[PDB]
Amino acid sequence: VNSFSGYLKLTDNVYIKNADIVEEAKKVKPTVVVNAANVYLKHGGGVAGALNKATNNAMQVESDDYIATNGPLKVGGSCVLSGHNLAKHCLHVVGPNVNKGEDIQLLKSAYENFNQHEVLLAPLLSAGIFGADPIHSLRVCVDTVRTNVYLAVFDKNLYDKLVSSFL
Ligand SMILES: O=C(Nc1ccc(C(=O)N[C@@H]2c3cccc(O)c3C[C@@H]2C(=O)O)cc1)NC1CC1
Repeated sequence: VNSFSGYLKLTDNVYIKNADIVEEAKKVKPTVVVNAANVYLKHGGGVAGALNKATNNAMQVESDDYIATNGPLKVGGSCVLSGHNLAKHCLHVVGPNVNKGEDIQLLKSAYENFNQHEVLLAPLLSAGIFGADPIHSLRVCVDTVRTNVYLAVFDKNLYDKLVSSFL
């Protein structure tokens, strides 16, 4: 049993809710919150901008030190950093950004990072300002992630359509 409340069971291991990932993280304090990161860990907008703002920019400060030491991530890759006031850890995962012309096939590799964690609070990878189809992202999630994932969806109208179109 875990403390994720009001989620909708989609499969054995994937659950979904119309909710602000910032609020879910603050309420649940999950072991892992997933950030929709880019390879430079520049948390300017979308989920990343919102999570970083909620940490009062501490996420960005930590991220800048990480990049200065290690260099950029790979598209499809990830790193584990602090969850600050949101979670124990933040798993920064880089889905392909279609608005930058990146290969959508890398979306499955991006979701494979979730399998290294037994339970996660997460956004749909490559959705929103990343420019991929959220219905496609949900399908790849369900077909790739085997650990227990709680997906928070900011947009109410998108949530309604993700539920009604899910196979
Ligand atoms: O600012 C915040 N939260 C905050 C939460 C999510 C987002 C965000 O970018 N959502 C995206 C969106 C929007 C529309 C369609 C989409 O496919 C997507 C994908 C993605 C998502 O839903 O995962 C931005 C901000 N909270 C402060 C306290 C009030």
